[PDB]
Amino acid sequence: HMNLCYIDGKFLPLEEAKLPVTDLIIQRGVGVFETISTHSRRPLMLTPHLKRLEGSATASSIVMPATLDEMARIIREGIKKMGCETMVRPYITGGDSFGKDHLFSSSRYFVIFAEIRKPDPILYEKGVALHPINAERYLPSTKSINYMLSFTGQRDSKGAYEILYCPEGEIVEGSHSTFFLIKNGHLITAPTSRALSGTTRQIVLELARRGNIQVEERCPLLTELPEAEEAFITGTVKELLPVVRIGDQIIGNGVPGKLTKHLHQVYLSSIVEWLE
Amino acid sequence: MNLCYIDGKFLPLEEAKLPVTDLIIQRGVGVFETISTHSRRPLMLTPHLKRLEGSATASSIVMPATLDEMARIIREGIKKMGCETMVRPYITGGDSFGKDHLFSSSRYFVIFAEIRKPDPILYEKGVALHPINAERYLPSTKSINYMLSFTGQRDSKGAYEILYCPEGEIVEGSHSTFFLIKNGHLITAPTSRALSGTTRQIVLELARRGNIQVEERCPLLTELPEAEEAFITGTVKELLPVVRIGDQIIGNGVPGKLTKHLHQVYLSSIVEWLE
Ligand SMILES: Cc1ncc(COP(=O)(O)O)c(/C=N/OCCC(=O)O)c1O
Ligand SMILES: Cc1ncc(COP(=O)(O)O)c(/C=N/OCCC(=O)O)c1O
Repeated sequence: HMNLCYIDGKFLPLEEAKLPVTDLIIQRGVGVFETISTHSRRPLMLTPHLKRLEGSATASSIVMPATLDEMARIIREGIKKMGCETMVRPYITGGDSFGKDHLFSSSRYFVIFAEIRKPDPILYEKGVALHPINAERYLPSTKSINYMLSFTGQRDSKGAYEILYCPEGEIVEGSHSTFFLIKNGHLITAPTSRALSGTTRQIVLELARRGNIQVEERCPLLTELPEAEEAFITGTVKELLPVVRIGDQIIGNGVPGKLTKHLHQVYLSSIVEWLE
Repeated sequence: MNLCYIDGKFLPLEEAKLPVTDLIIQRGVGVFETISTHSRRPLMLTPHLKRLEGSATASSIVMPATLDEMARIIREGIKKMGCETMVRPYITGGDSFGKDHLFSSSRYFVIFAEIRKPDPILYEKGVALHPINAERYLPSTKSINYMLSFTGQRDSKGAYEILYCPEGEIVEGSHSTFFLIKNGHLITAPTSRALSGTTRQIVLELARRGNIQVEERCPLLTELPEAEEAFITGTVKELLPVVRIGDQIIGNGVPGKLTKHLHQVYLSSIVEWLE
């Protein structure tokens, strides 16, 4: 498919869109972004995503270069020009300078629209492996562009789907995901003081309330995994994706569990409520 | 006026652009070095290009050019600039992370700017650092991620630079190696915890020649009351006295004799490492 980039008021072919090297997103990694996905060409949790983008910008001392309503209009228009199920990434850059006022005042912005690349049906059927590392994301409420550790943390990884941030053996979150453990039919997930306040996570907590599943907002430990029945990771593209192995440790029987499959079926049935 | 070498041409900096497909933009996958000139000659060029390769290799990035071609481009840009120059070669991840867990289509570019040395008055009176409870991830790699060097200054008094003090252990500055001076010894974080700076390496060599003991450990924020001096190093700032860290005044609160001594020896001895 011909992916798009919105930049300087125009929807360009992605492959032609360029950014000035003066921009401190290139020189110094000053940028924030979100990933927004479509179900039936409708963006899922667009407002909650645009609010998290602004909070990422504000937390990084970046003055918003457009209103949330303008970002929303561009996202909607580009989904329509794609004509397909879309992964949408709005990026807010630092721009050319950090002022004497300790603010990035000349921020740039662009929005990448790509055809959605959902996990293959077979990864929902068999589930995935995660590679644990002794590291965490600094300022976890802020989605910056720095995903260097999502990559370098692989390579001694054994074909793992994603890395899992396990600082001092405390499971916090995946490189692109909320992590859920299931122990004696309870959901266990890191509190928002340690993990990004995921849109999927918030929808999962609501489905747990509707289903009468207790949720403990604490960090599961790597040393608890032998006693777990199931595990899964969440995000707007991956939905609920079973996790059957973490490092060398198989999760219960090593195929997706009943409560993971149940919650994924409820998530898909219920999703219309959070589409815009 | 500033130049960027990109795609085989020296462009004015303000005209150079990079495709947004490049993972330096989307995912922070990039490494760089800062090289400075004394007398129109690059300082520690080969050691800098070796550290750039080491940063690339550590980030699973395949070099898009030989060190000899990078050296030739750096020299040519210095000649066009016609002033003392700060040179920054950038290695990007490019468009893809392959099946092979490697960035194989890396781009590169080289920014040439007039050197912006700290004003004489900052060496005379020395500077303040703002300590924060955090450090740089993968510290031996010089990645493009400096986001914490900016966000940390919001509540900073007008301190010159932030200082990474995770759990009260002093590691390094946002743009500098940190040195503490206690009972006439140099104390600086080991290279498992701080960038292997070219200025750091030159200072350790001057310390060996001067018979000054070096302890390669993290100094603690507690210990600053008993310290005599402190200073930060980098290829542009050279040796810059540090007279205050947060609420703690250092020794006499004015630049110390061993800091001024090492700065004079650094400037006298620099000719050895010019290329
Ligand atoms: C560090 C981190 N944690 C958690 C999440 C999950 O947050 P939501 O998606 O639930 O809002 C993300 C999102 N990545 O976005 C990638 C989406 C995906 O690829 O599945 C993330 O980057
Ligand atoms: C985070 C950090 N630590 C330490 C260093 C010190 O390394 P060298 O420079 O001695 O190789 C630097 C380099 N910037 O150098 C910037 C030039 C300056 O402003 O001093 C750096 O960015």
